[PDB]
Amino acid sequence: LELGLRGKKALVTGGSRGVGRGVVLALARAGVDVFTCYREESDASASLARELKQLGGDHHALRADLADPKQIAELFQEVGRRFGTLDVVVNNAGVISHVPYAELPVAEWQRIVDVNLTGAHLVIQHAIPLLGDKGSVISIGSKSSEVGIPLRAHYTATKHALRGLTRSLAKEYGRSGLRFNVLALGVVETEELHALPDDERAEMTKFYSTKTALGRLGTPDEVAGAVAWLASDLSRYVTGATIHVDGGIS
Amino acid sequence: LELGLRGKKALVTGGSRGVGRGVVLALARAGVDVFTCYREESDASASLARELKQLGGDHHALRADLADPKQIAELFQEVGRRFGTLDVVVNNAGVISHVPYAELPVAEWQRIVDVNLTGAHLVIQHAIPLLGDKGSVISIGSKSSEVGIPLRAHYTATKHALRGLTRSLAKEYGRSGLRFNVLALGVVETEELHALPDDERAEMTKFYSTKTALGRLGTPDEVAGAVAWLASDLSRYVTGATIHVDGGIS
Amino acid sequence: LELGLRGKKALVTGGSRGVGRGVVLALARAGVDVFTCYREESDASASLARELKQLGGDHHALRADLADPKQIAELFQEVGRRFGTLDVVVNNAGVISHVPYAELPVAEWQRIVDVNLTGAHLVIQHAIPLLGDKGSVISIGSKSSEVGIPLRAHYTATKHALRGLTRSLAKEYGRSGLRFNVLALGVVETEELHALPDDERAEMTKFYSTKTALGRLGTPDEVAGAVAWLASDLSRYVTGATIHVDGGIS
Amino acid sequence: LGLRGKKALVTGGSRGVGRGVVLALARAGVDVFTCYREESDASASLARELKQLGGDHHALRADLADPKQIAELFQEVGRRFGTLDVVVNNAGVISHVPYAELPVAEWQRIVDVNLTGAHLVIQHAIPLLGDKGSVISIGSKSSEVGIPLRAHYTATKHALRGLTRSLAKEYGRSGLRFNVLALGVVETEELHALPDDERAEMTKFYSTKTALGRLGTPDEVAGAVAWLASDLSRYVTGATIHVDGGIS
Ligand SMILES: NC(=O)C1=CN([C@@H]2O[C@H](COP(=O)(O)OP(=O)(O)OC[C@H]3O[C@@H](n4cnc5c(N)ncnc54)[C@H](OP(=O)(O)O)[C@@H]3O)[C@@H](O)[C@H]2O)C=CC1
Ligand SMILES: NC(=O)C1=CN([C@@H]2O[C@H](COP(=O)(O)OP(=O)(O)OC[C@H]3O[C@@H](n4cnc5c(N)ncnc54)[C@H](OP(=O)(O)O)[C@@H]3O)[C@@H](O)[C@H]2O)C=CC1
Ligand SMILES: NC(=O)C1=CN([C@@H]2O[C@H](COP(=O)(O)OP(=O)(O)OC[C@H]3O[C@@H](n4cnc5c(N)ncnc54)[C@H](OP(=O)(O)O)[C@@H]3O)[C@@H](O)[C@H]2O)C=CC1
Ligand SMILES: NC(=O)C1=CN([C@@H]2O[C@H](COP(=O)(O)OP(=O)(O)OC[C@H]3O[C@@H](n4cnc5c(N)ncnc54)[C@H](OP(=O)(O)O)[C@@H]3O)[C@@H](O)[C@H]2O)C=CC1
Repeated sequence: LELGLRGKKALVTGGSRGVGRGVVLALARAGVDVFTCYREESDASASLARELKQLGGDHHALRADLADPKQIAELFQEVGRRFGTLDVVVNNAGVISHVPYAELPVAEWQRIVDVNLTGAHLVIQHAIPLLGDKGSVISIGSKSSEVGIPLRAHYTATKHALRGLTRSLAKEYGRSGLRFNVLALGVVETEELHALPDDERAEMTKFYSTKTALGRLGTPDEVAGAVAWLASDLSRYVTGATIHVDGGIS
Repeated sequence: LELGLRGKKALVTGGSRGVGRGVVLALARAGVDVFTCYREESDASASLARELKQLGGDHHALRADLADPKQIAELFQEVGRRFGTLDVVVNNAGVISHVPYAELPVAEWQRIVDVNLTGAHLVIQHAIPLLGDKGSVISIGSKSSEVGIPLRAHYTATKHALRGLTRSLAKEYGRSGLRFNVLALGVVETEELHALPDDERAEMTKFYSTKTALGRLGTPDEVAGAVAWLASDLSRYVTGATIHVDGGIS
Repeated sequence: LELGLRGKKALVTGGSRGVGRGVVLALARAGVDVFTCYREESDASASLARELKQLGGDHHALRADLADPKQIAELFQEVGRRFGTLDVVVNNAGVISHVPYAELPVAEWQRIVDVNLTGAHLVIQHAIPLLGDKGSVISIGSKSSEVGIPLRAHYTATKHALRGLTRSLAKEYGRSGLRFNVLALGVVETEELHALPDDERAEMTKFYSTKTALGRLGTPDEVAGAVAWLASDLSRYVTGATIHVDGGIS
Repeated sequence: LGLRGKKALVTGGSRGVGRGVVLALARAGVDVFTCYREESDASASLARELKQLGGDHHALRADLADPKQIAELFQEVGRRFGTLDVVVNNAGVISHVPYAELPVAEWQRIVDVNLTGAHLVIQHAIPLLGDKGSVISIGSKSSEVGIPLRAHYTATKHALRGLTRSLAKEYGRSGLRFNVLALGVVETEELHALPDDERAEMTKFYSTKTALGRLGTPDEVAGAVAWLASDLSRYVTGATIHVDGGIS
């Protein structure tokens, strides 16, 4: 009963902020070699590279717009050279916006589809040759895609699509040693929430807290505990599953 | 009471063959004015066109590739012209292919997403103004997106995305009197199966029958029974739901 | 096309109040012969009886405590003697209470299990011979058994148990012509909602109304629209399903 | 994972899934209390490996169909452990009976053990879990699928999810988490005691339905129990975790 992660190689999309950042740092502290990407150079990406260097291990953070297939194929050329193999993939990169559905432009629909759904598919497709004969693929889904949220049907559409992708991939590749699962998250504190001043903050927090069974929002490190279990052989009979990490929300 | 469908106006995408043909014809015979579409001109679209005008009522069948956003806008100006209003929309048009996932070309991924997911989204977005203050939107999903099927991860991804779209649209427009639901179909005999030689047809017929509770495959008219119910005021408190019409299949 | 319920024979448990009363009256006014039961005589049982005898058809309302298996057997001696056959069964009788779980007496747990689960099972088992070779069994479930409600875990346990019973019965009897489904209800207006002082008619109606997509509570007649569909041949390919009639709640 | 030193109760630990979970938790340094219905080779040999491992483990008889014996079981758990960190509702029974021929007493036995027994175990365990604790009930993927001749079994296994969801809502702010592990098909002694012929056929039959091409083992179940027992899952409650090899 040991996670046994030290020495594994992971790819985590969207590691500069939020959930992806916490997963990257927690996997790295546990001795996983982490490859991550981000869309745009920023102080968050720069501080990310700084912590990865501060820690021991063979970590890499490259810019790659998942809306762009050329940049995804380039990311994986770098992954194939620096790592050569993979044990874990975490599809975490995603975008959201609130547009009244009737006003949602076709281009904003297309962007959210390109990043959240087509981006995840291309990442997985490029990762399959690197995963070899054994590997664990983890996609970050959303509890909200079962509940429904006004002004985000495009987001809930893409997040729910990940579950159907995952279920079929679990069937197609299970006998080859690849496992595919979804983590359905509740509401997780991120820097964008702590960048809000107290009023439009301690009002979101209690609005969502009452919705939960635990009475609090999640953190990126709690998500990482579940990623760690799915990365490990303690979950070797788990595939095609949607694991809720949501505090029992609604 | 009664279905009370007579005189309503419905739009059914992909009405020339298979499930959609069954739904169009059954709704027409019940006195619903049906507007349908199809991708290319064919013997099926021609024969469908003849049958609808020989039936009573004001029906229309137009060519429109849902992979093309401009043809959807065109289709809907023709709908707003000829009908002026809608009571029912049925997103039935869909495509499928069986490709090893590692070999799935990006353009084919994009084709199945363009038709099954983005096309459905554009049809609903264009329909909302025409549905007004009461309306019923029905999207055709699939039991298989919960089960997983090898070589169709792109198909089960798009079909599962329809449920996530539907749930949020139901929350968003529910107080406007608009309802959104998904019909998750099992296996339905279509022309494409009675056109295979005797028993590769009977072999898959038995293969799929053994998985059902009922011991048989579904028919397009059985789907029509569920569309009829969702179009009707007998389902006026039903929204955001996935209704299985699948014979109890696994 | 049409529902075709005229002439069918139905059994509806718990028909004197609320959802059950609404289903009994709607089926009776549709020309179905309705046999119903209730636990004690009240203003409600008497008005139901009077209200039935004023409608065409052969209807019966008898008392039977579903917690007592001997009274269930007795009930079905009466159904066999007055009806001889059944086309439709609706397991609607159910009880609920709000008790802190640590304080829940063993006997109160036993009560709601005996009525909501063991009672429904015995009703179905007695009904199977009377349903013959064609028949539709409909059990009343609850959306809340997916959500969770404090002080009602015994209730949600039994309501969720009905889905598991139904799924297996659909597999076991589908090839014999019997269909089994659950209707999962949201919050429905009943007499018990109308008997509170407006001290909470309503805070409660706003509290539950805001959780729905439609912005209102359900009514018993809206439930009857779904019962009507499931009793009908329009749903002949629907079995083993959980049908949500909940206004898109949570 | 940080499991060493915790105290756990696992019902039905003498055979099958429960035995694997008991032994795996014990070998991780968890003090394990378990129970079983009949004294047998399995319970005696179980007691011999638990004393060979060291640690403070206990195996008592308690028929979970009898509320009195559940009370007595929790008297002894309260006295030897004083508190609990983990509860695993694992004890369960099944039978394959044509539904029309199912005797009321057999319906009642399946309900008493699989649903009411689990409820009583949880209700008695809540005082002992105190301010922090993790409750895990063993459910079944088959209760979503439906299986002929066992509707009574799938009824009770599905009931556990409705119970769990409400208990998670009720007790989450008190520090208690409630989750369900829905199992697929798991290899037990029960299957390896069948002749090569019928066993080979059953193995192929269920394997074809899984994504992984094999049946599960009790140790694979224990890996999920271990995660739900640990603070790595401290934001997981009210969830149904499938440990089923992707079975249909
Ligand atoms: N409560 C929550 O936060 C919930 C989150 N989720 C999901 O978790 C995941 C991460 O959530 P969260 O941390 O809150 O999101 P954030 O907005 O905080 O960060 C998202 C990360 O994804 C990267 N990203 C966005 N677009 C791209 C792109 N085209 N290419 C490469 N990287 C990109 C970002 O990089 P960059 O800095 O360059 O912009 C960023 O690092 C998402 O998939 C989300 O849907 C699920 C339900 C609830
Ligand atoms: N067993 C089954 O039948 C299953 C079906 N479904 C779903 O049912 C729906 C219809 O299924 P089915 O009848 O089997 O499919 P069919 O192959 O029989 O074709 C259905 C219709 O969709 C039209 N279509 C395809 N692409 C387009 C497009 N770009 N624009 C407009 N119309 C298009 C087709 O037009 P054209 O004739 O011009 O090619 C045709 O009229 C699909 O959405 C499917 O996912 C769900 C589960 C199982
Ligand atoms: N209304 C809602 O918001 C919800 C409804 N449901 C379910 O719908 C069904 C309808 O319940 P509802 O109308 O709301 O509640 P009510 O209390 O208003 O009516 C319940 C009926 O059950 C009758 N009955 C017959 N035998 C028994 C027996 N042994 N024990 C108890 N009742 C018996 C009762 O008769 P008597 O008059 O003698 O008491 C009564 O008529 C229930 O099963 C409920 O769980 C599910 C979720 C939400
Ligand atoms: N493929 C599988 O094995 C699956 C198993 N499950 C669930 O896993 C759990 C155990 O399954 P499995 O290992 O296969 O079954 P087993 O028969 O192998 O073991 C059952 C264990 O529970 C004990 N037990 C049964 N009834 C009682 C009772 N009244 N009181 C105390 N102990 C009792 C038994 O004790 P005793 O030795 O005295 O009989 C035994 O130790 C069950 O909950 C089952 O529903 C779920 C899905 C699939």
